[PDB]
Amino acid sequence: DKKYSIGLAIGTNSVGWAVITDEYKVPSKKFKVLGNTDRHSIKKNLIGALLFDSGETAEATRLKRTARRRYTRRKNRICYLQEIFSNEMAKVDDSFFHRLEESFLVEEDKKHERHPIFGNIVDEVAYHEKYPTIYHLRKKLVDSTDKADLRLIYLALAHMIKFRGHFLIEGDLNPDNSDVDKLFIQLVQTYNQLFEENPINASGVDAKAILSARLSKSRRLENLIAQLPGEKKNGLFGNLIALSLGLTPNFKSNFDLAEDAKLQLSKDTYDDDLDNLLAQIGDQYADLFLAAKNLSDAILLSDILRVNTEITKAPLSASMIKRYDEHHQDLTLLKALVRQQLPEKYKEIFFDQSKNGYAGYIDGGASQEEFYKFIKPILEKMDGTEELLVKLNREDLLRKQRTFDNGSIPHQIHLGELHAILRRQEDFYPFLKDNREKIEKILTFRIPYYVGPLARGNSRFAWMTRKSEETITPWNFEEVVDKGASAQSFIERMTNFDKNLPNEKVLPKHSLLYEYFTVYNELTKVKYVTEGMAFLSGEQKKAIVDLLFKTNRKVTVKQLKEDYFKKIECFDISGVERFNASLGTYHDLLKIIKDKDFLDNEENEDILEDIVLTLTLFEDREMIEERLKTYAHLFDDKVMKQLKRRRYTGWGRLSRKLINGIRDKQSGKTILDFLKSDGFANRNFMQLIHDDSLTFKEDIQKAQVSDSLHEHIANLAGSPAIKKGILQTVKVVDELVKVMGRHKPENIVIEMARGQKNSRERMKRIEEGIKELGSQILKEHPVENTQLQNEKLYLYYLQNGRDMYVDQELDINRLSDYDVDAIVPQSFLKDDSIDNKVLTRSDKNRGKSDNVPSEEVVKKMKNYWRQLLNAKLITQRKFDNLTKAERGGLSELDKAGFIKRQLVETRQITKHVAQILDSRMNTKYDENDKLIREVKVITLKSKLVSDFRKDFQFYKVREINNYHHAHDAYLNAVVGTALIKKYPKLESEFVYGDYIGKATAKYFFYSNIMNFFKTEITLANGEIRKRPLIETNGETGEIVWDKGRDFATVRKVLSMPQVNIVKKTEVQTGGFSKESILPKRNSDKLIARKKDWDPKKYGGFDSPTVAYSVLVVAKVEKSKKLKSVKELLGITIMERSSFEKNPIDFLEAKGYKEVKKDLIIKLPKYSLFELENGRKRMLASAGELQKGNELALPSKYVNFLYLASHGSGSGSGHYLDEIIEQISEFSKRVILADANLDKVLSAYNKHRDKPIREQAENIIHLFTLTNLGAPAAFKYFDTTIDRKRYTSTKEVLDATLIHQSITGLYETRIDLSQLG
RNA sequence: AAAAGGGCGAUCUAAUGAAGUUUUAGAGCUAGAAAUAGCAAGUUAAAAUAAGGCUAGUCCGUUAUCAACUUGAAAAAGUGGCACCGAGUCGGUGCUU
DNA sequence: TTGATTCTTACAGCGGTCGACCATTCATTAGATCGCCCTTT
DNA sequence: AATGGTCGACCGCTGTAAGAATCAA
Repeated sequence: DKKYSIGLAIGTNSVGWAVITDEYKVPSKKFKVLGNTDRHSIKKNLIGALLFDSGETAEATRLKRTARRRYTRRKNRICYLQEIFSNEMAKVDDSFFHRLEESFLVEEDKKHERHPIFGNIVDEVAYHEKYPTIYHLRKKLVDSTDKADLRLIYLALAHMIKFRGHFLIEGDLNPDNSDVDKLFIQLVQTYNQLFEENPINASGVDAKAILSARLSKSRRLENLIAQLPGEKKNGLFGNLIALSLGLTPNFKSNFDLAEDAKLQLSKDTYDDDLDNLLAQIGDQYADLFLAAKNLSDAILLSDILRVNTEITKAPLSASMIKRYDEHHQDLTLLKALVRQQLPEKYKEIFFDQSKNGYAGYIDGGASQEEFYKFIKPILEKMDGTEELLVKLNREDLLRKQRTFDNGSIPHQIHLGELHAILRRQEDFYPFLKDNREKIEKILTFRIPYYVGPLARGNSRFAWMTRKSEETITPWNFEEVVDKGASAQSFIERMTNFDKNLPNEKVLPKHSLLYEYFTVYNELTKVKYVTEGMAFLSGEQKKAIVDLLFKTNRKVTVKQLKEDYFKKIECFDISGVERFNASLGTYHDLLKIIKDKDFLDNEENEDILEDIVLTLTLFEDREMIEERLKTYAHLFDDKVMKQLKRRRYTGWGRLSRKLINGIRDKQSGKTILDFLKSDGFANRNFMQLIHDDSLTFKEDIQKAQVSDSLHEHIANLAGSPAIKKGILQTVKVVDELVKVMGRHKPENIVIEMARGQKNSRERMKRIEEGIKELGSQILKEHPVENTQLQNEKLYLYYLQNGRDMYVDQELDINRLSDYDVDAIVPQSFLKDDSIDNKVLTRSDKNRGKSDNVPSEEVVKKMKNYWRQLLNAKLITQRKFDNLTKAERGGLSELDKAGFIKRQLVETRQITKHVAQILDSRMNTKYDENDKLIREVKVITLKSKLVSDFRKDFQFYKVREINNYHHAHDAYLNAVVGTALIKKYPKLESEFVYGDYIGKATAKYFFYSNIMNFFKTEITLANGEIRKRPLIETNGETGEIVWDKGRDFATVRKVLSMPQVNIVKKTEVQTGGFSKESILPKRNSDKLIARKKDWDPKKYGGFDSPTVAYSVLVVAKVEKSKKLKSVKELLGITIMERSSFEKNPIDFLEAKGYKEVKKDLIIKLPKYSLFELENGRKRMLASAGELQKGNELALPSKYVNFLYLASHGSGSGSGHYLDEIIEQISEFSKRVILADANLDKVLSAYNKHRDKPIREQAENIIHLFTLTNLGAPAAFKYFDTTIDRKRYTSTKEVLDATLIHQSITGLYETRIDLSQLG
């Protein structure tokens, strides 16, 4: 028995745990070791860290589900088309679909003829010669009227249905609107027709290039408006161009309107909104919008269809045929130019599949960018290729028909081509003329997002309510699926429930009841003190609501005191400084319906609540129209349209029963009525909730009947990695309490922690910002990926190559002389993100180190900052922090706040994990039903321990080992315990419990909190070493800190060579193998793609994921003699379920015999094996091992490396040699690799002339060979050394397998040598 | 003090588009016994896209969870003595069952 | 002497380490939750 | 990106069977 505390450091991949006593010492105990070896007890130091792989998210699984459902629904649409064409195709070919389905099978396995389309070689070659691509057949079936073969018609319709197109456009993209210049001219003409006085016209503009550019839509709008001098952005023509581009302009100032008239062509309500505009402006303007609409139809198709739609009714097919013909002609010309000028490279461009070129781009499957980059120098070093470079610069040299650009193809063009083919070929076939709507619906149908999967109770993701338990088809969807109820289930499935009434839903934030509740709760507290004479009469509040809250939207206090406190009651008040509780939806519905008596009717309030809930639920217009038809008879048709135009979003916090349905028995009144009137004492909502006399609190506690630990962890808001770390943390705490014999700690001080993907995201952001900024910086200075990791160059390309503190330009390759400056002082806020860093020539450009850059900088750079913000190059937070100088800058309050943020946590995830720890530890209540808090759950911040290390020479290098996690946990425990002992008045900011305005006081208090740990003070007179050696607590005889003994204990603890580093063994869960489908080969490693497909004939997968390995000792045959061998086999995820419940069967199926079913051992990943000489290996897979030994470098060398990497140490030179010797000894002891060690030694002896700083910085990197885990690569002065992978597991078969507990204190060893 | 409005971030769900890959179809010509050499043409299409599963749906199948043993049916639970000297991954020495 | 036997001993087959090479992507739409940093009212 | 599957080349091990004795009868 003792009084101990626990220290925890929570991370996304690690959980450090440590145990301290009242003397800040770490106890050591002997633990029993089970198994077969003679070791029955091992001593350990009760401090360590649990390592674990990061927890991944469900985003990948969701993507897989969506892809699988998309594929299956496409296959089902094809099957619907086949079911339609079956009976008619039987009269033409009985084996047509049979040959189409068997196209994948080889002729050896093909039951019918090879050619699927027809069944003969002659007509097959004839069709492929006459129609080379399928777009030829598309255009032939669209344009020509001759009766074609039913097989070709089915092929065209199937290619249209299989790849329909994006449903991002609502309505009908009219193909007749194809040219941008003609439609822009028509828009200018109809604009001039409207106003003859000031006709805005410009013939020198070219809309086809300005409006159809690759820039941002707003940038194209700006470029077009800049070309016309008479027009402006706020003008009506600017809004017309915005509508043509789809920027959702507003026509308030253009038509002298008093309301907002926002029109968006992509939205569904547009027409209605348009009509509303046509109800306020003259109808003669309507044609203008029509023209604008036409422009919006031609500005998109300009990229989709490149041919005149009047030439043929298949514009996309014609564009594809033009692609094919241009490809053919350019390929012929290129072959001629190669055979005429440089034939020596012909075999390299038209015959090699490995290298790039026409043979690698077609047959080798190379990229189009690689193709262009490979041909660019060849076209530059030629004569008759000066014109082909014009097409290669626009990425249109040798274009295929199925490229990525085809993503921009909407389903409307394919629907039009299908309708054309159907109308042409229906005059010959009866079923085609009779079943046109069927195929049109097959290609048009799209399951709504608010319906989900079409399941009958076998899908945990589905929510659709069926009107009839029948098979759902694209034709009877609206009759089998209740779309309204499905959408309501979709929305209510994801909304929150009332925190006080868990079995009740929450009304929307725009509910009239919620607004009444807020107004009444806000109005209950009012001074209203006249001369001489807070009563808050219920009738008076009702009169105020009827006269002010129901007449004006925002009730301001100056108008309040003059309307009721002066006019109603004659007088000549300080409750609330506006009220922040307006009846906004009340006035909205009033302006919509123009009937105050209907709103003030108590009987009609239920209908109003249902209307508001319906407006909040659905977003689609058809849903709200179907759900508002029940109230159609109540209002006028115009009022009905205006109410269907209104749309609300957002949800409140309280249920409907908590606002008005609840009523105390003894009080005999509802809670809303209590807020309206409560006698002389007008109580509040919180007063009504937490009152010992109110029956409310008891019923609220009774309604909360209920769960598990994992369920509570999953409900927490945060990344899954943090939640996994938290779960491992509570497991570690449970096991630690178990080690202490079910004794609870006195304190638990817990502290949490705050790439090609990042490079790609940075490249995307820079490209988008420069495109919307219209700068040529990406063209002048070519930027490549993975180079933006450098902060200087990243900030250069983010600031368009110019300073943000002055108007000068920045020079490439001079960035080392330029400096990065923090927008807020690093002394105040310790933020090193891009939202706080600015690349400038000199720091003196900033106004002062005290505060934000002065307003003299803002008044000059605000325009540039706004241009950067509008280009999405800087966050709005950075704009605010830069321009804060105009708003007074930083005062003394926000400085104290920034200083306190660095010490106090104020993080909700930390609060929740502290609540979890407190609810798990403190579970006893006393006589007065008060919680007995035995364990203080202290929440500490990383900055505190980091400053402690930096101030007291307790440096730690992360690259050395994993001990730093345990050490940080120990330091957190020590610092938290000492802080609570020194300053108990601060327990409200650390210990989890119920617990200019002296701004400089708080600023200075939170600045030197830890100065009582120091051993000296620096007064203006000098360095006075008169610091109390025994720091104690005021009015408490307890000693808090001892400078003579406690530091020694901390140094000894950090110098301990035994730390419990444990790697969590986990079964690999995920995909079956690599997703790539490799071609066929003569190897058993190819996994079959289908049960009826052969890998050597069709290819398949290559690298399966090994999980749940099995050590087995059995006899195998090899004159077919049986030899008894022991080996571990790697089960794959695909065959994991089959291996379960069938050990002997699955093992004999692979070739094993006489398998000892009782000796089969299950081994996950990272399983620990001690071999010899203290070497430990972790089973990485079936045939790979990982370093499992931790190097314990002495703290002297750690501090030396830290001080020499920074340079201020000037430490001993031979320390480098001593560290090299220790690394070499550790390597020779546990690292089986010796060639890498010899290479390291040679490189070190070669680079001895380098300074001590660089030598230490590279010795830090050298520790990779001695780190725990998978071997990796490392560089020592540009001398990279490859990893040495342990490609065998034969030694592990006789090793000592160690099953370690969560903390590693309870071990079980098994000698595997006694199994063969 | 509070609301509101933005702006970034962590997640979760549903509906879609385009590519990618694989097998097959798209007859390759000439010379030559052959090995192979010389030419021509190449852009497209079908089918699959986790093996598959029963619960038979136009459903589900890559998230979370996992040291050992003993139970339970799963979840989950239970199972391992304490001080003192030291410290290279923990070793001893005392007590106590 | 002669087949069999008994080593026996040098030559082809086996199943271990170095050294690369590779690893399914882009893009929309519609919602719902929590969490933090700001300004504005 | 990471770290494990996979193929190619190499390569020491190894066990194996074809001489080389080696008895015995």
